[PDB]
Amino acid sequence: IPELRAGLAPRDGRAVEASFGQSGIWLIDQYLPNPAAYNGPFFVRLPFSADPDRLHAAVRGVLRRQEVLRTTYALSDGTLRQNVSRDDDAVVFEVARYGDDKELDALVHRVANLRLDLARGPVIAVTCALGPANRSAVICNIHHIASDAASAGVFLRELLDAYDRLGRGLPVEADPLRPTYGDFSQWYRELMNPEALTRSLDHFAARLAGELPVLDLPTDRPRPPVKQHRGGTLPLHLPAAAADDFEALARTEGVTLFMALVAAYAVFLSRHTGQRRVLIGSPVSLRDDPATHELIGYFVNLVVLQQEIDDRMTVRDVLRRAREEVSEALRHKWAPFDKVVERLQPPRSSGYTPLVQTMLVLTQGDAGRISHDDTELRIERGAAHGAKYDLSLVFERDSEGLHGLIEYDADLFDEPTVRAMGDRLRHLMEQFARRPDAPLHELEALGA
Ligand SMILES: [K+]
Ligand SMILES: [K+]
Ligand code: NA
Ligand code: NA
Ligand code: NA
Ligand code: NA
Ligand code: NA
Ligand code: NA
Ligand code: NA
Repeated sequence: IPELRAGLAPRDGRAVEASFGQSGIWLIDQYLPNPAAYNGPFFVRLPFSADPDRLHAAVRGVLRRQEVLRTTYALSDGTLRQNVSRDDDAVVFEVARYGDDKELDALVHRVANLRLDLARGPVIAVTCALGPANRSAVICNIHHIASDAASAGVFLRELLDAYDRLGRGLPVEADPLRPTYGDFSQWYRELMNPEALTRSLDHFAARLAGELPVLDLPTDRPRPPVKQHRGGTLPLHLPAAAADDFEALARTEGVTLFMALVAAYAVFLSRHTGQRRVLIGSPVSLRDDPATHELIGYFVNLVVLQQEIDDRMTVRDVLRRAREEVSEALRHKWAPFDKVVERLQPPRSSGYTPLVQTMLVLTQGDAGRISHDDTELRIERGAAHGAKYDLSLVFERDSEGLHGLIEYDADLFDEPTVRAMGDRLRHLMEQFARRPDAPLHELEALGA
């Protein structure tokens, strides 16, 4: 994997082709809601009362430092291009007030429900929310084509740095030595040369050959002819003790926390659906190179994980099988998801996604929190989304430990059905940590 370098893309004004990820997203763009919440609009509670004029000036400084925020998109001769403008004020901005969490969440909903224009911009919105004494919040929506979950922490770190510099009368300008998203886009095209691309597409095409299962969860409603894009969320409420034993389980069995979550979720899906084979999508970060860690952009590729489950496997068996599947997938993680779909030529339907109908995410680092000025600031996500998937399981591990959230499609589910699912999943995860040797058929269902 070659290092990413600044200037790989022409610095002479010519528009770089959109990245593989961006191309996939632009082709989907209707005026639909954000497809998921975990990578969508976000806010941060600040322990001071931000000055609005200086905060707006700080935002302009972030636009100057983050070229993807100044990028719009257009087809030119059959190629989707990244057109970069010099307008550092291309942001949907407002100053508003809140006196309690309800009023703050109302401001969050207004930002979160914006439908930003990829051809004309802006591709970012920021609200400076002024709260009760010494409290304020920054609310932000960066279009999916221009961001990923980690971009939220990158944005806030850059914003707060700029706010502080401006306060001190210091300049806030682009770092010419940092690579751009345009540089990354060209680097990725060079990495996916014809041989390398064919090799990774060949891998998934073999792994995922034949008649793939379509997730068959019990639902409260049949899938409707007209999808309404109405996403819900519900906390998993995984006890802190079990969450800690689950992390210990992963460590002692020699798998990553993500591998163990994949395994537990696959057993949950297999039980609920009745299906032996289950497919789980996961958005894998492409920020391997430290040169990408301070950039806003779409540095993710969706991979498909296939698991087979039966009730004579042990907890340990399914952890080890998750380890093998995840290990092999991550080796081939640069093969763009939409090209995998194209190779597999799935039978696609309106409403249900290609290849995968559910996802599992583990939120880490800049997607969940930052430190600024020796203060830990949590990145909080809005709850509105378009329910691209039937269900998404979004996990995060903080100091109190690991916690989870279920993003779900309200076209299919009433909330008490999702609460029941979440109860069964957390129960399974607690059993995993207690009985790693047990055959799955000995892990009794909740309420037996
Ligand atoms: K519709
Ligand atoms: K980062
Ligand atoms: Na916060
Ligand atoms: Na707002
Ligand atoms: Na609720
Ligand atoms: Na079923
Ligand atoms: Na990322
Ligand atoms: Na078997
Ligand atoms: Na893609």
